[PDB]
Order: sequence, then structure tokens, then C-alpha cells
Amino acid sequence: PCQNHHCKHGKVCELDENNTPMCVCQDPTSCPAPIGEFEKVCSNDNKTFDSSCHFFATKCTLEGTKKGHKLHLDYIGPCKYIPPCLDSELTEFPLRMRDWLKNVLVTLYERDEDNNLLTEKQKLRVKKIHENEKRLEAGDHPVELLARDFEKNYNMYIFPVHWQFGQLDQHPIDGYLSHTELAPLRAPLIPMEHCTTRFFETCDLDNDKYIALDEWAGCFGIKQKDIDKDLVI
Amino acid sequence: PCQNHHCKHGKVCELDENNTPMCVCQDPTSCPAPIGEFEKVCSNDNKTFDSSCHFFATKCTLEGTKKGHKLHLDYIGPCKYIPPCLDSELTEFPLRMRDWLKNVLVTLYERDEDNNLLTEKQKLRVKKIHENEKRLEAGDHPVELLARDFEKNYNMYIFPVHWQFGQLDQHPIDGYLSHTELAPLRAPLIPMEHCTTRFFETCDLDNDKYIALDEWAGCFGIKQKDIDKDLVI
Ligand SMILES: *[C@@H]1O[C@H](CO)[C@@H](O[C@@H]2O[C@H](CO)[C@@H](O)[C@H](O)[C@H]2NC(C)=O)[C@H](O)[C@H]1NC(C)=O
Ligand SMILES: *[C@@H]1O[C@H](CO)[C@@H](O[C@@H]2O[C@H](CO)[C@@H](O)[C@H](O)[C@H]2NC(C)=O)[C@H](O)[C@H]1NC(C)=O
Ligand SMILES: [Ca+2]
Ligand SMILES: [Ca+2]
Ligand SMILES: [Ca+2]
Ligand SMILES: [Ca+2]
Repeated sequence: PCQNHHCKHGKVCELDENNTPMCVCQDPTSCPAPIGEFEKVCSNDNKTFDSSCHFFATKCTLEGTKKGHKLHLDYIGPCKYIPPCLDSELTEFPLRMRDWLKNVLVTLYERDEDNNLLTEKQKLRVKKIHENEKRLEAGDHPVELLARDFEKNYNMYIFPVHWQFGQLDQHPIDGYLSHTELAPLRAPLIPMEHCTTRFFETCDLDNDKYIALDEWAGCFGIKQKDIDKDLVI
Repeated sequence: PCQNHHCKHGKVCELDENNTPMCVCQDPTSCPAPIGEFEKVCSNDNKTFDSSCHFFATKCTLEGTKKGHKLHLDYIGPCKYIPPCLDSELTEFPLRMRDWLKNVLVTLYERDEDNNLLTEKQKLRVKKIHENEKRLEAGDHPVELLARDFEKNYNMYIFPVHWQFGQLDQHPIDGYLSHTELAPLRAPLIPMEHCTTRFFETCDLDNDKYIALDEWAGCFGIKQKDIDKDLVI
């Protein structure tokens, strides 16, 4: 009778006295063992957990706690040595990753089949981007080029910038990216990913430790006037 | 700032957002590792836990749960093979263990020095028992003898019967012995200990899975009129 009951990350459904479904913290050892280093995860305390399940099981007991509020999945994989974000790389990061977005969204559209990846309206949006003679092709471009393109193709970035935020705001969906939600942006694929944290600390204007839509958008150069919640969902 | 804050078994003090002490479930791996098999414990699922700390840490996440309400420390030590409680042994159990109490309490008084074991009034009580010509000496006695003594020395059992209950009602102190609190009575020392559960299921009159003082006392033959809470604390 808990089959339909989907408890959030870190918890599981156990029936209480009245045989009613209840969400309690999952036993970290009830999580499946990791297949390889790739299933492991690293917290922001530099402690490699066996898997995000294990991590979220552990972290579950800290709900409400000041310690818990701070406990976060830094990145997927085993805790690795992370190179300090050079002052240089940091200023060049926004441009580097903003382009990365447009290209990811493009390749998603190209890989999409019967909307398995992009919804209807989303595909339409990425379509206008995709088939535009002006669209700068993907490749390792000098920050200068990436910059001139941003001005010369600003409208081409408004959706990609908005999309990524939606893709991340899911733990839970509330319009804010926690340190954990930004974890995907710390994977090796991201350009100068070691700068992700440093950078996003730059975006966290009111320093609440959460990147909100306006901070995120504004951090990527998207005019506050061009921010649109409809583009996120 | 949690130093003074003593959370109950299974939980620990972690500060919440307002730097206020909060009681959250303890991380079972934060428990000290067991010294030897003797530090291990066995649950009623026949699963040997690393230590009561570990067990109570695990069980902590099940508060409220029907599964949790049933999760109990069966006995201290590793899960061993347990011999069935023969009908015979069951009827003879009350007499066997009631005597065991009087003798434990006596030897405690003899081993006491400056009240390290028995409080002041408690010693006085066990003293009147100890130095009484009529007191049946310790030894393996036929159930018949143990019986005749109970009638002939009833007053000599009222305190021992009450004391033991107090010694057990500690998780928490509420006047009820849970399956876990009765664990000490499942150790090898107790006479026909394998009959402990079976027996106490007999005492649990209103079948709530808890042995209350009246059930406990009455189960050992102590008159309902001779039950005294003052003798417990
Ligand atoms: C965080 O923990 C990781 C893993 O224990 C540390 O990474 C190691 O770093 C050293 C050099 O500092 C390298 O030689 C090792 O190869 C790294 N291990 C792995 C698995 O990559 C890291 O240094 C720690 N960082 C901090 C700030 O404590
Ligand atoms: C409960 O678990 C324990 C330990 O796994 C079992 O005890 C073993 O029992 C066998 C015979 O049944 C003995 O040969 C072993 O020596 C015992 N192990 C220990 C550590 O003493 C026990 O049988 C299980 N009981 C049930 C009902 O499942
Ligand atoms: Ca969020
Ligand atoms: Ca913020
Ligand atoms: Ca109790
Ligand atoms: Ca009862």
C-alpha cells in the first residue's frame, strides 16, 4: 500500500500505526551498493559517499538542523582534488558556460525524436535557434568571440539561459538553485567547472546561498526585462 | 551549546537554524565500534547489530512506524541460537527468577560500599532481607522449595520484585517495560531465560506489548495491595 506513495529524496514509505503511508528517512544501508566510482558522490565536506542514495539517506536525518541545511552534494563521483579557480578563468567563465548552454540545447533538439527530450513549445524555441544562419557554431572559441556573439546574438541566449535553470530547479521546484541543484554544473563536461562554485557565489547577490531566477539570469547577462518564468517550466 | 542537552537513546543534539539545541537521529556510523562480541546486540528480527548505540541509531528513523514500534533489542550480545521454552519450564519460571531477584539484590548489598550500588533507603531495605535468619540461602532449589518459601517469606520478595522493575524501566522512565527494556532478563545468567519472552507475554495482560508495574508485580505473585511506586524509584 505504499507503491503509489513517492517520498522525496532521502526518505521511503513505511506504514504508521493506522496502516497509513508515512515518509521516514531511508536506511543508508538499504541503498543499492555503487557499481563503480562513477556512482559515488562527494559532499561539500569532502566526504565521498557511496551513492547519492546513501548521501541523501544520511543527510535526511539532519532536516531542520543548521548542519543539515549546509550539508550538500558538491558533485557526483568520488571526492577529487579540485584546482583553484584562477581569477582569470572566473571572468571568462560566464561566457564559456553560456555558450555551453546554447550548444547543449541545440544538440538536444537534434537528438530529440517525438519529444522524448524537448517538449513541443521547447522544441519550437530551440528550432528557431538551431536553423539561424547567424547562430555561432560550436567549438573552442576565444572569450573575445564568445563575447561579441553574445551582444550580436543576445536573443539566442535568453531561452537556453532560462531552460538550464528549469532543468536544475528540481530539489524541490521552488525557483531557487541550492548548492546541491548546481551539482550537474560541476561535472567535467562544463567549461572550467572548477569555477562553478566560485562563480555562483558571485551570482548569489543577497547571499542566501541560493541562486534565484533573477540572480541566475542576471548573472548570465540576460536583461532583467527579458526574464520570463514561462520559459522555465 | 548542546553539552547540557541530553537527547534520548538513539538521538543526538544538533543545533537548528536559530542555534537552538535540537534532537535528531544519530548516525549509526558515528557510534564507537564494538570492542568484542559482548558489545554487540541482537534485535527481535535476529539481526546482530554492532552495538546498542548502532541499534538505537538505526531504530531511531522508525519512530511512529508500525515497523519501528515492533523493532526491539531482544538481547545483548550477538544473535545466538535460542532453545524453545518448554511448557514445563514456563510454569516453573516465575519461581525460578523471583528467587534470582532476591539473591541479586542481596549480593548487591554485600558488594555495596558507600552506596555505589544501592541508595541509602534501598540498602536499609535489602539489609532487613539480608540479615534475616528465615531468609532462604541461594542455590539450585527444587521449584517446590522455592514455592513454599514464597508463601513463608512473601514480605521478603516485595522489594526485590519492585526494585528489578525500576532497574528496567529506563527507556524511558514511564512505568512500562518495553520488549527492549526486558533485554537484560534474556542474558544467560537469568534462570531459564529462553522463557523470558514467552513468560512476559503471559504477564502482558492487556496485550499492549508493555509490562506495566501492576502486570509485572502481579505476574510475580506480589499482591496488588502490596504494590508501591515508591519502592521502584
Ligand atoms: C578532498 O578529498 C580528496 C580525496 O581524499 C582529496 O583529493 C586528493 O588530493 C590529492 C592532492 O591534494 C591527490 O594527490 C589525490 O589524487 C586526490 N584524490 C583523488 C581521489 O582525486 C582532496 O585533496 C581533498 N581536498 C581538500 C581541500 O581537502
Ligand atoms: C538467529 O540467528 C542466529 C545467528 O545467525 C542463529 O544461530 C545459529 O544457530 C545455529 C543452529 O540453528 C548454530 O549452529 C549457530 O552456532 C548459531 N549461531 C550463533 C552465533 O550462535 C539462529 O539459529 C537464528 N535463529 C532463527 C530462529 O533464525
Ligand atoms: Ca530549488
Ligand atoms: Ca541568493
Ligand atoms: Ca519504559
Ligand atoms: Ca500491558
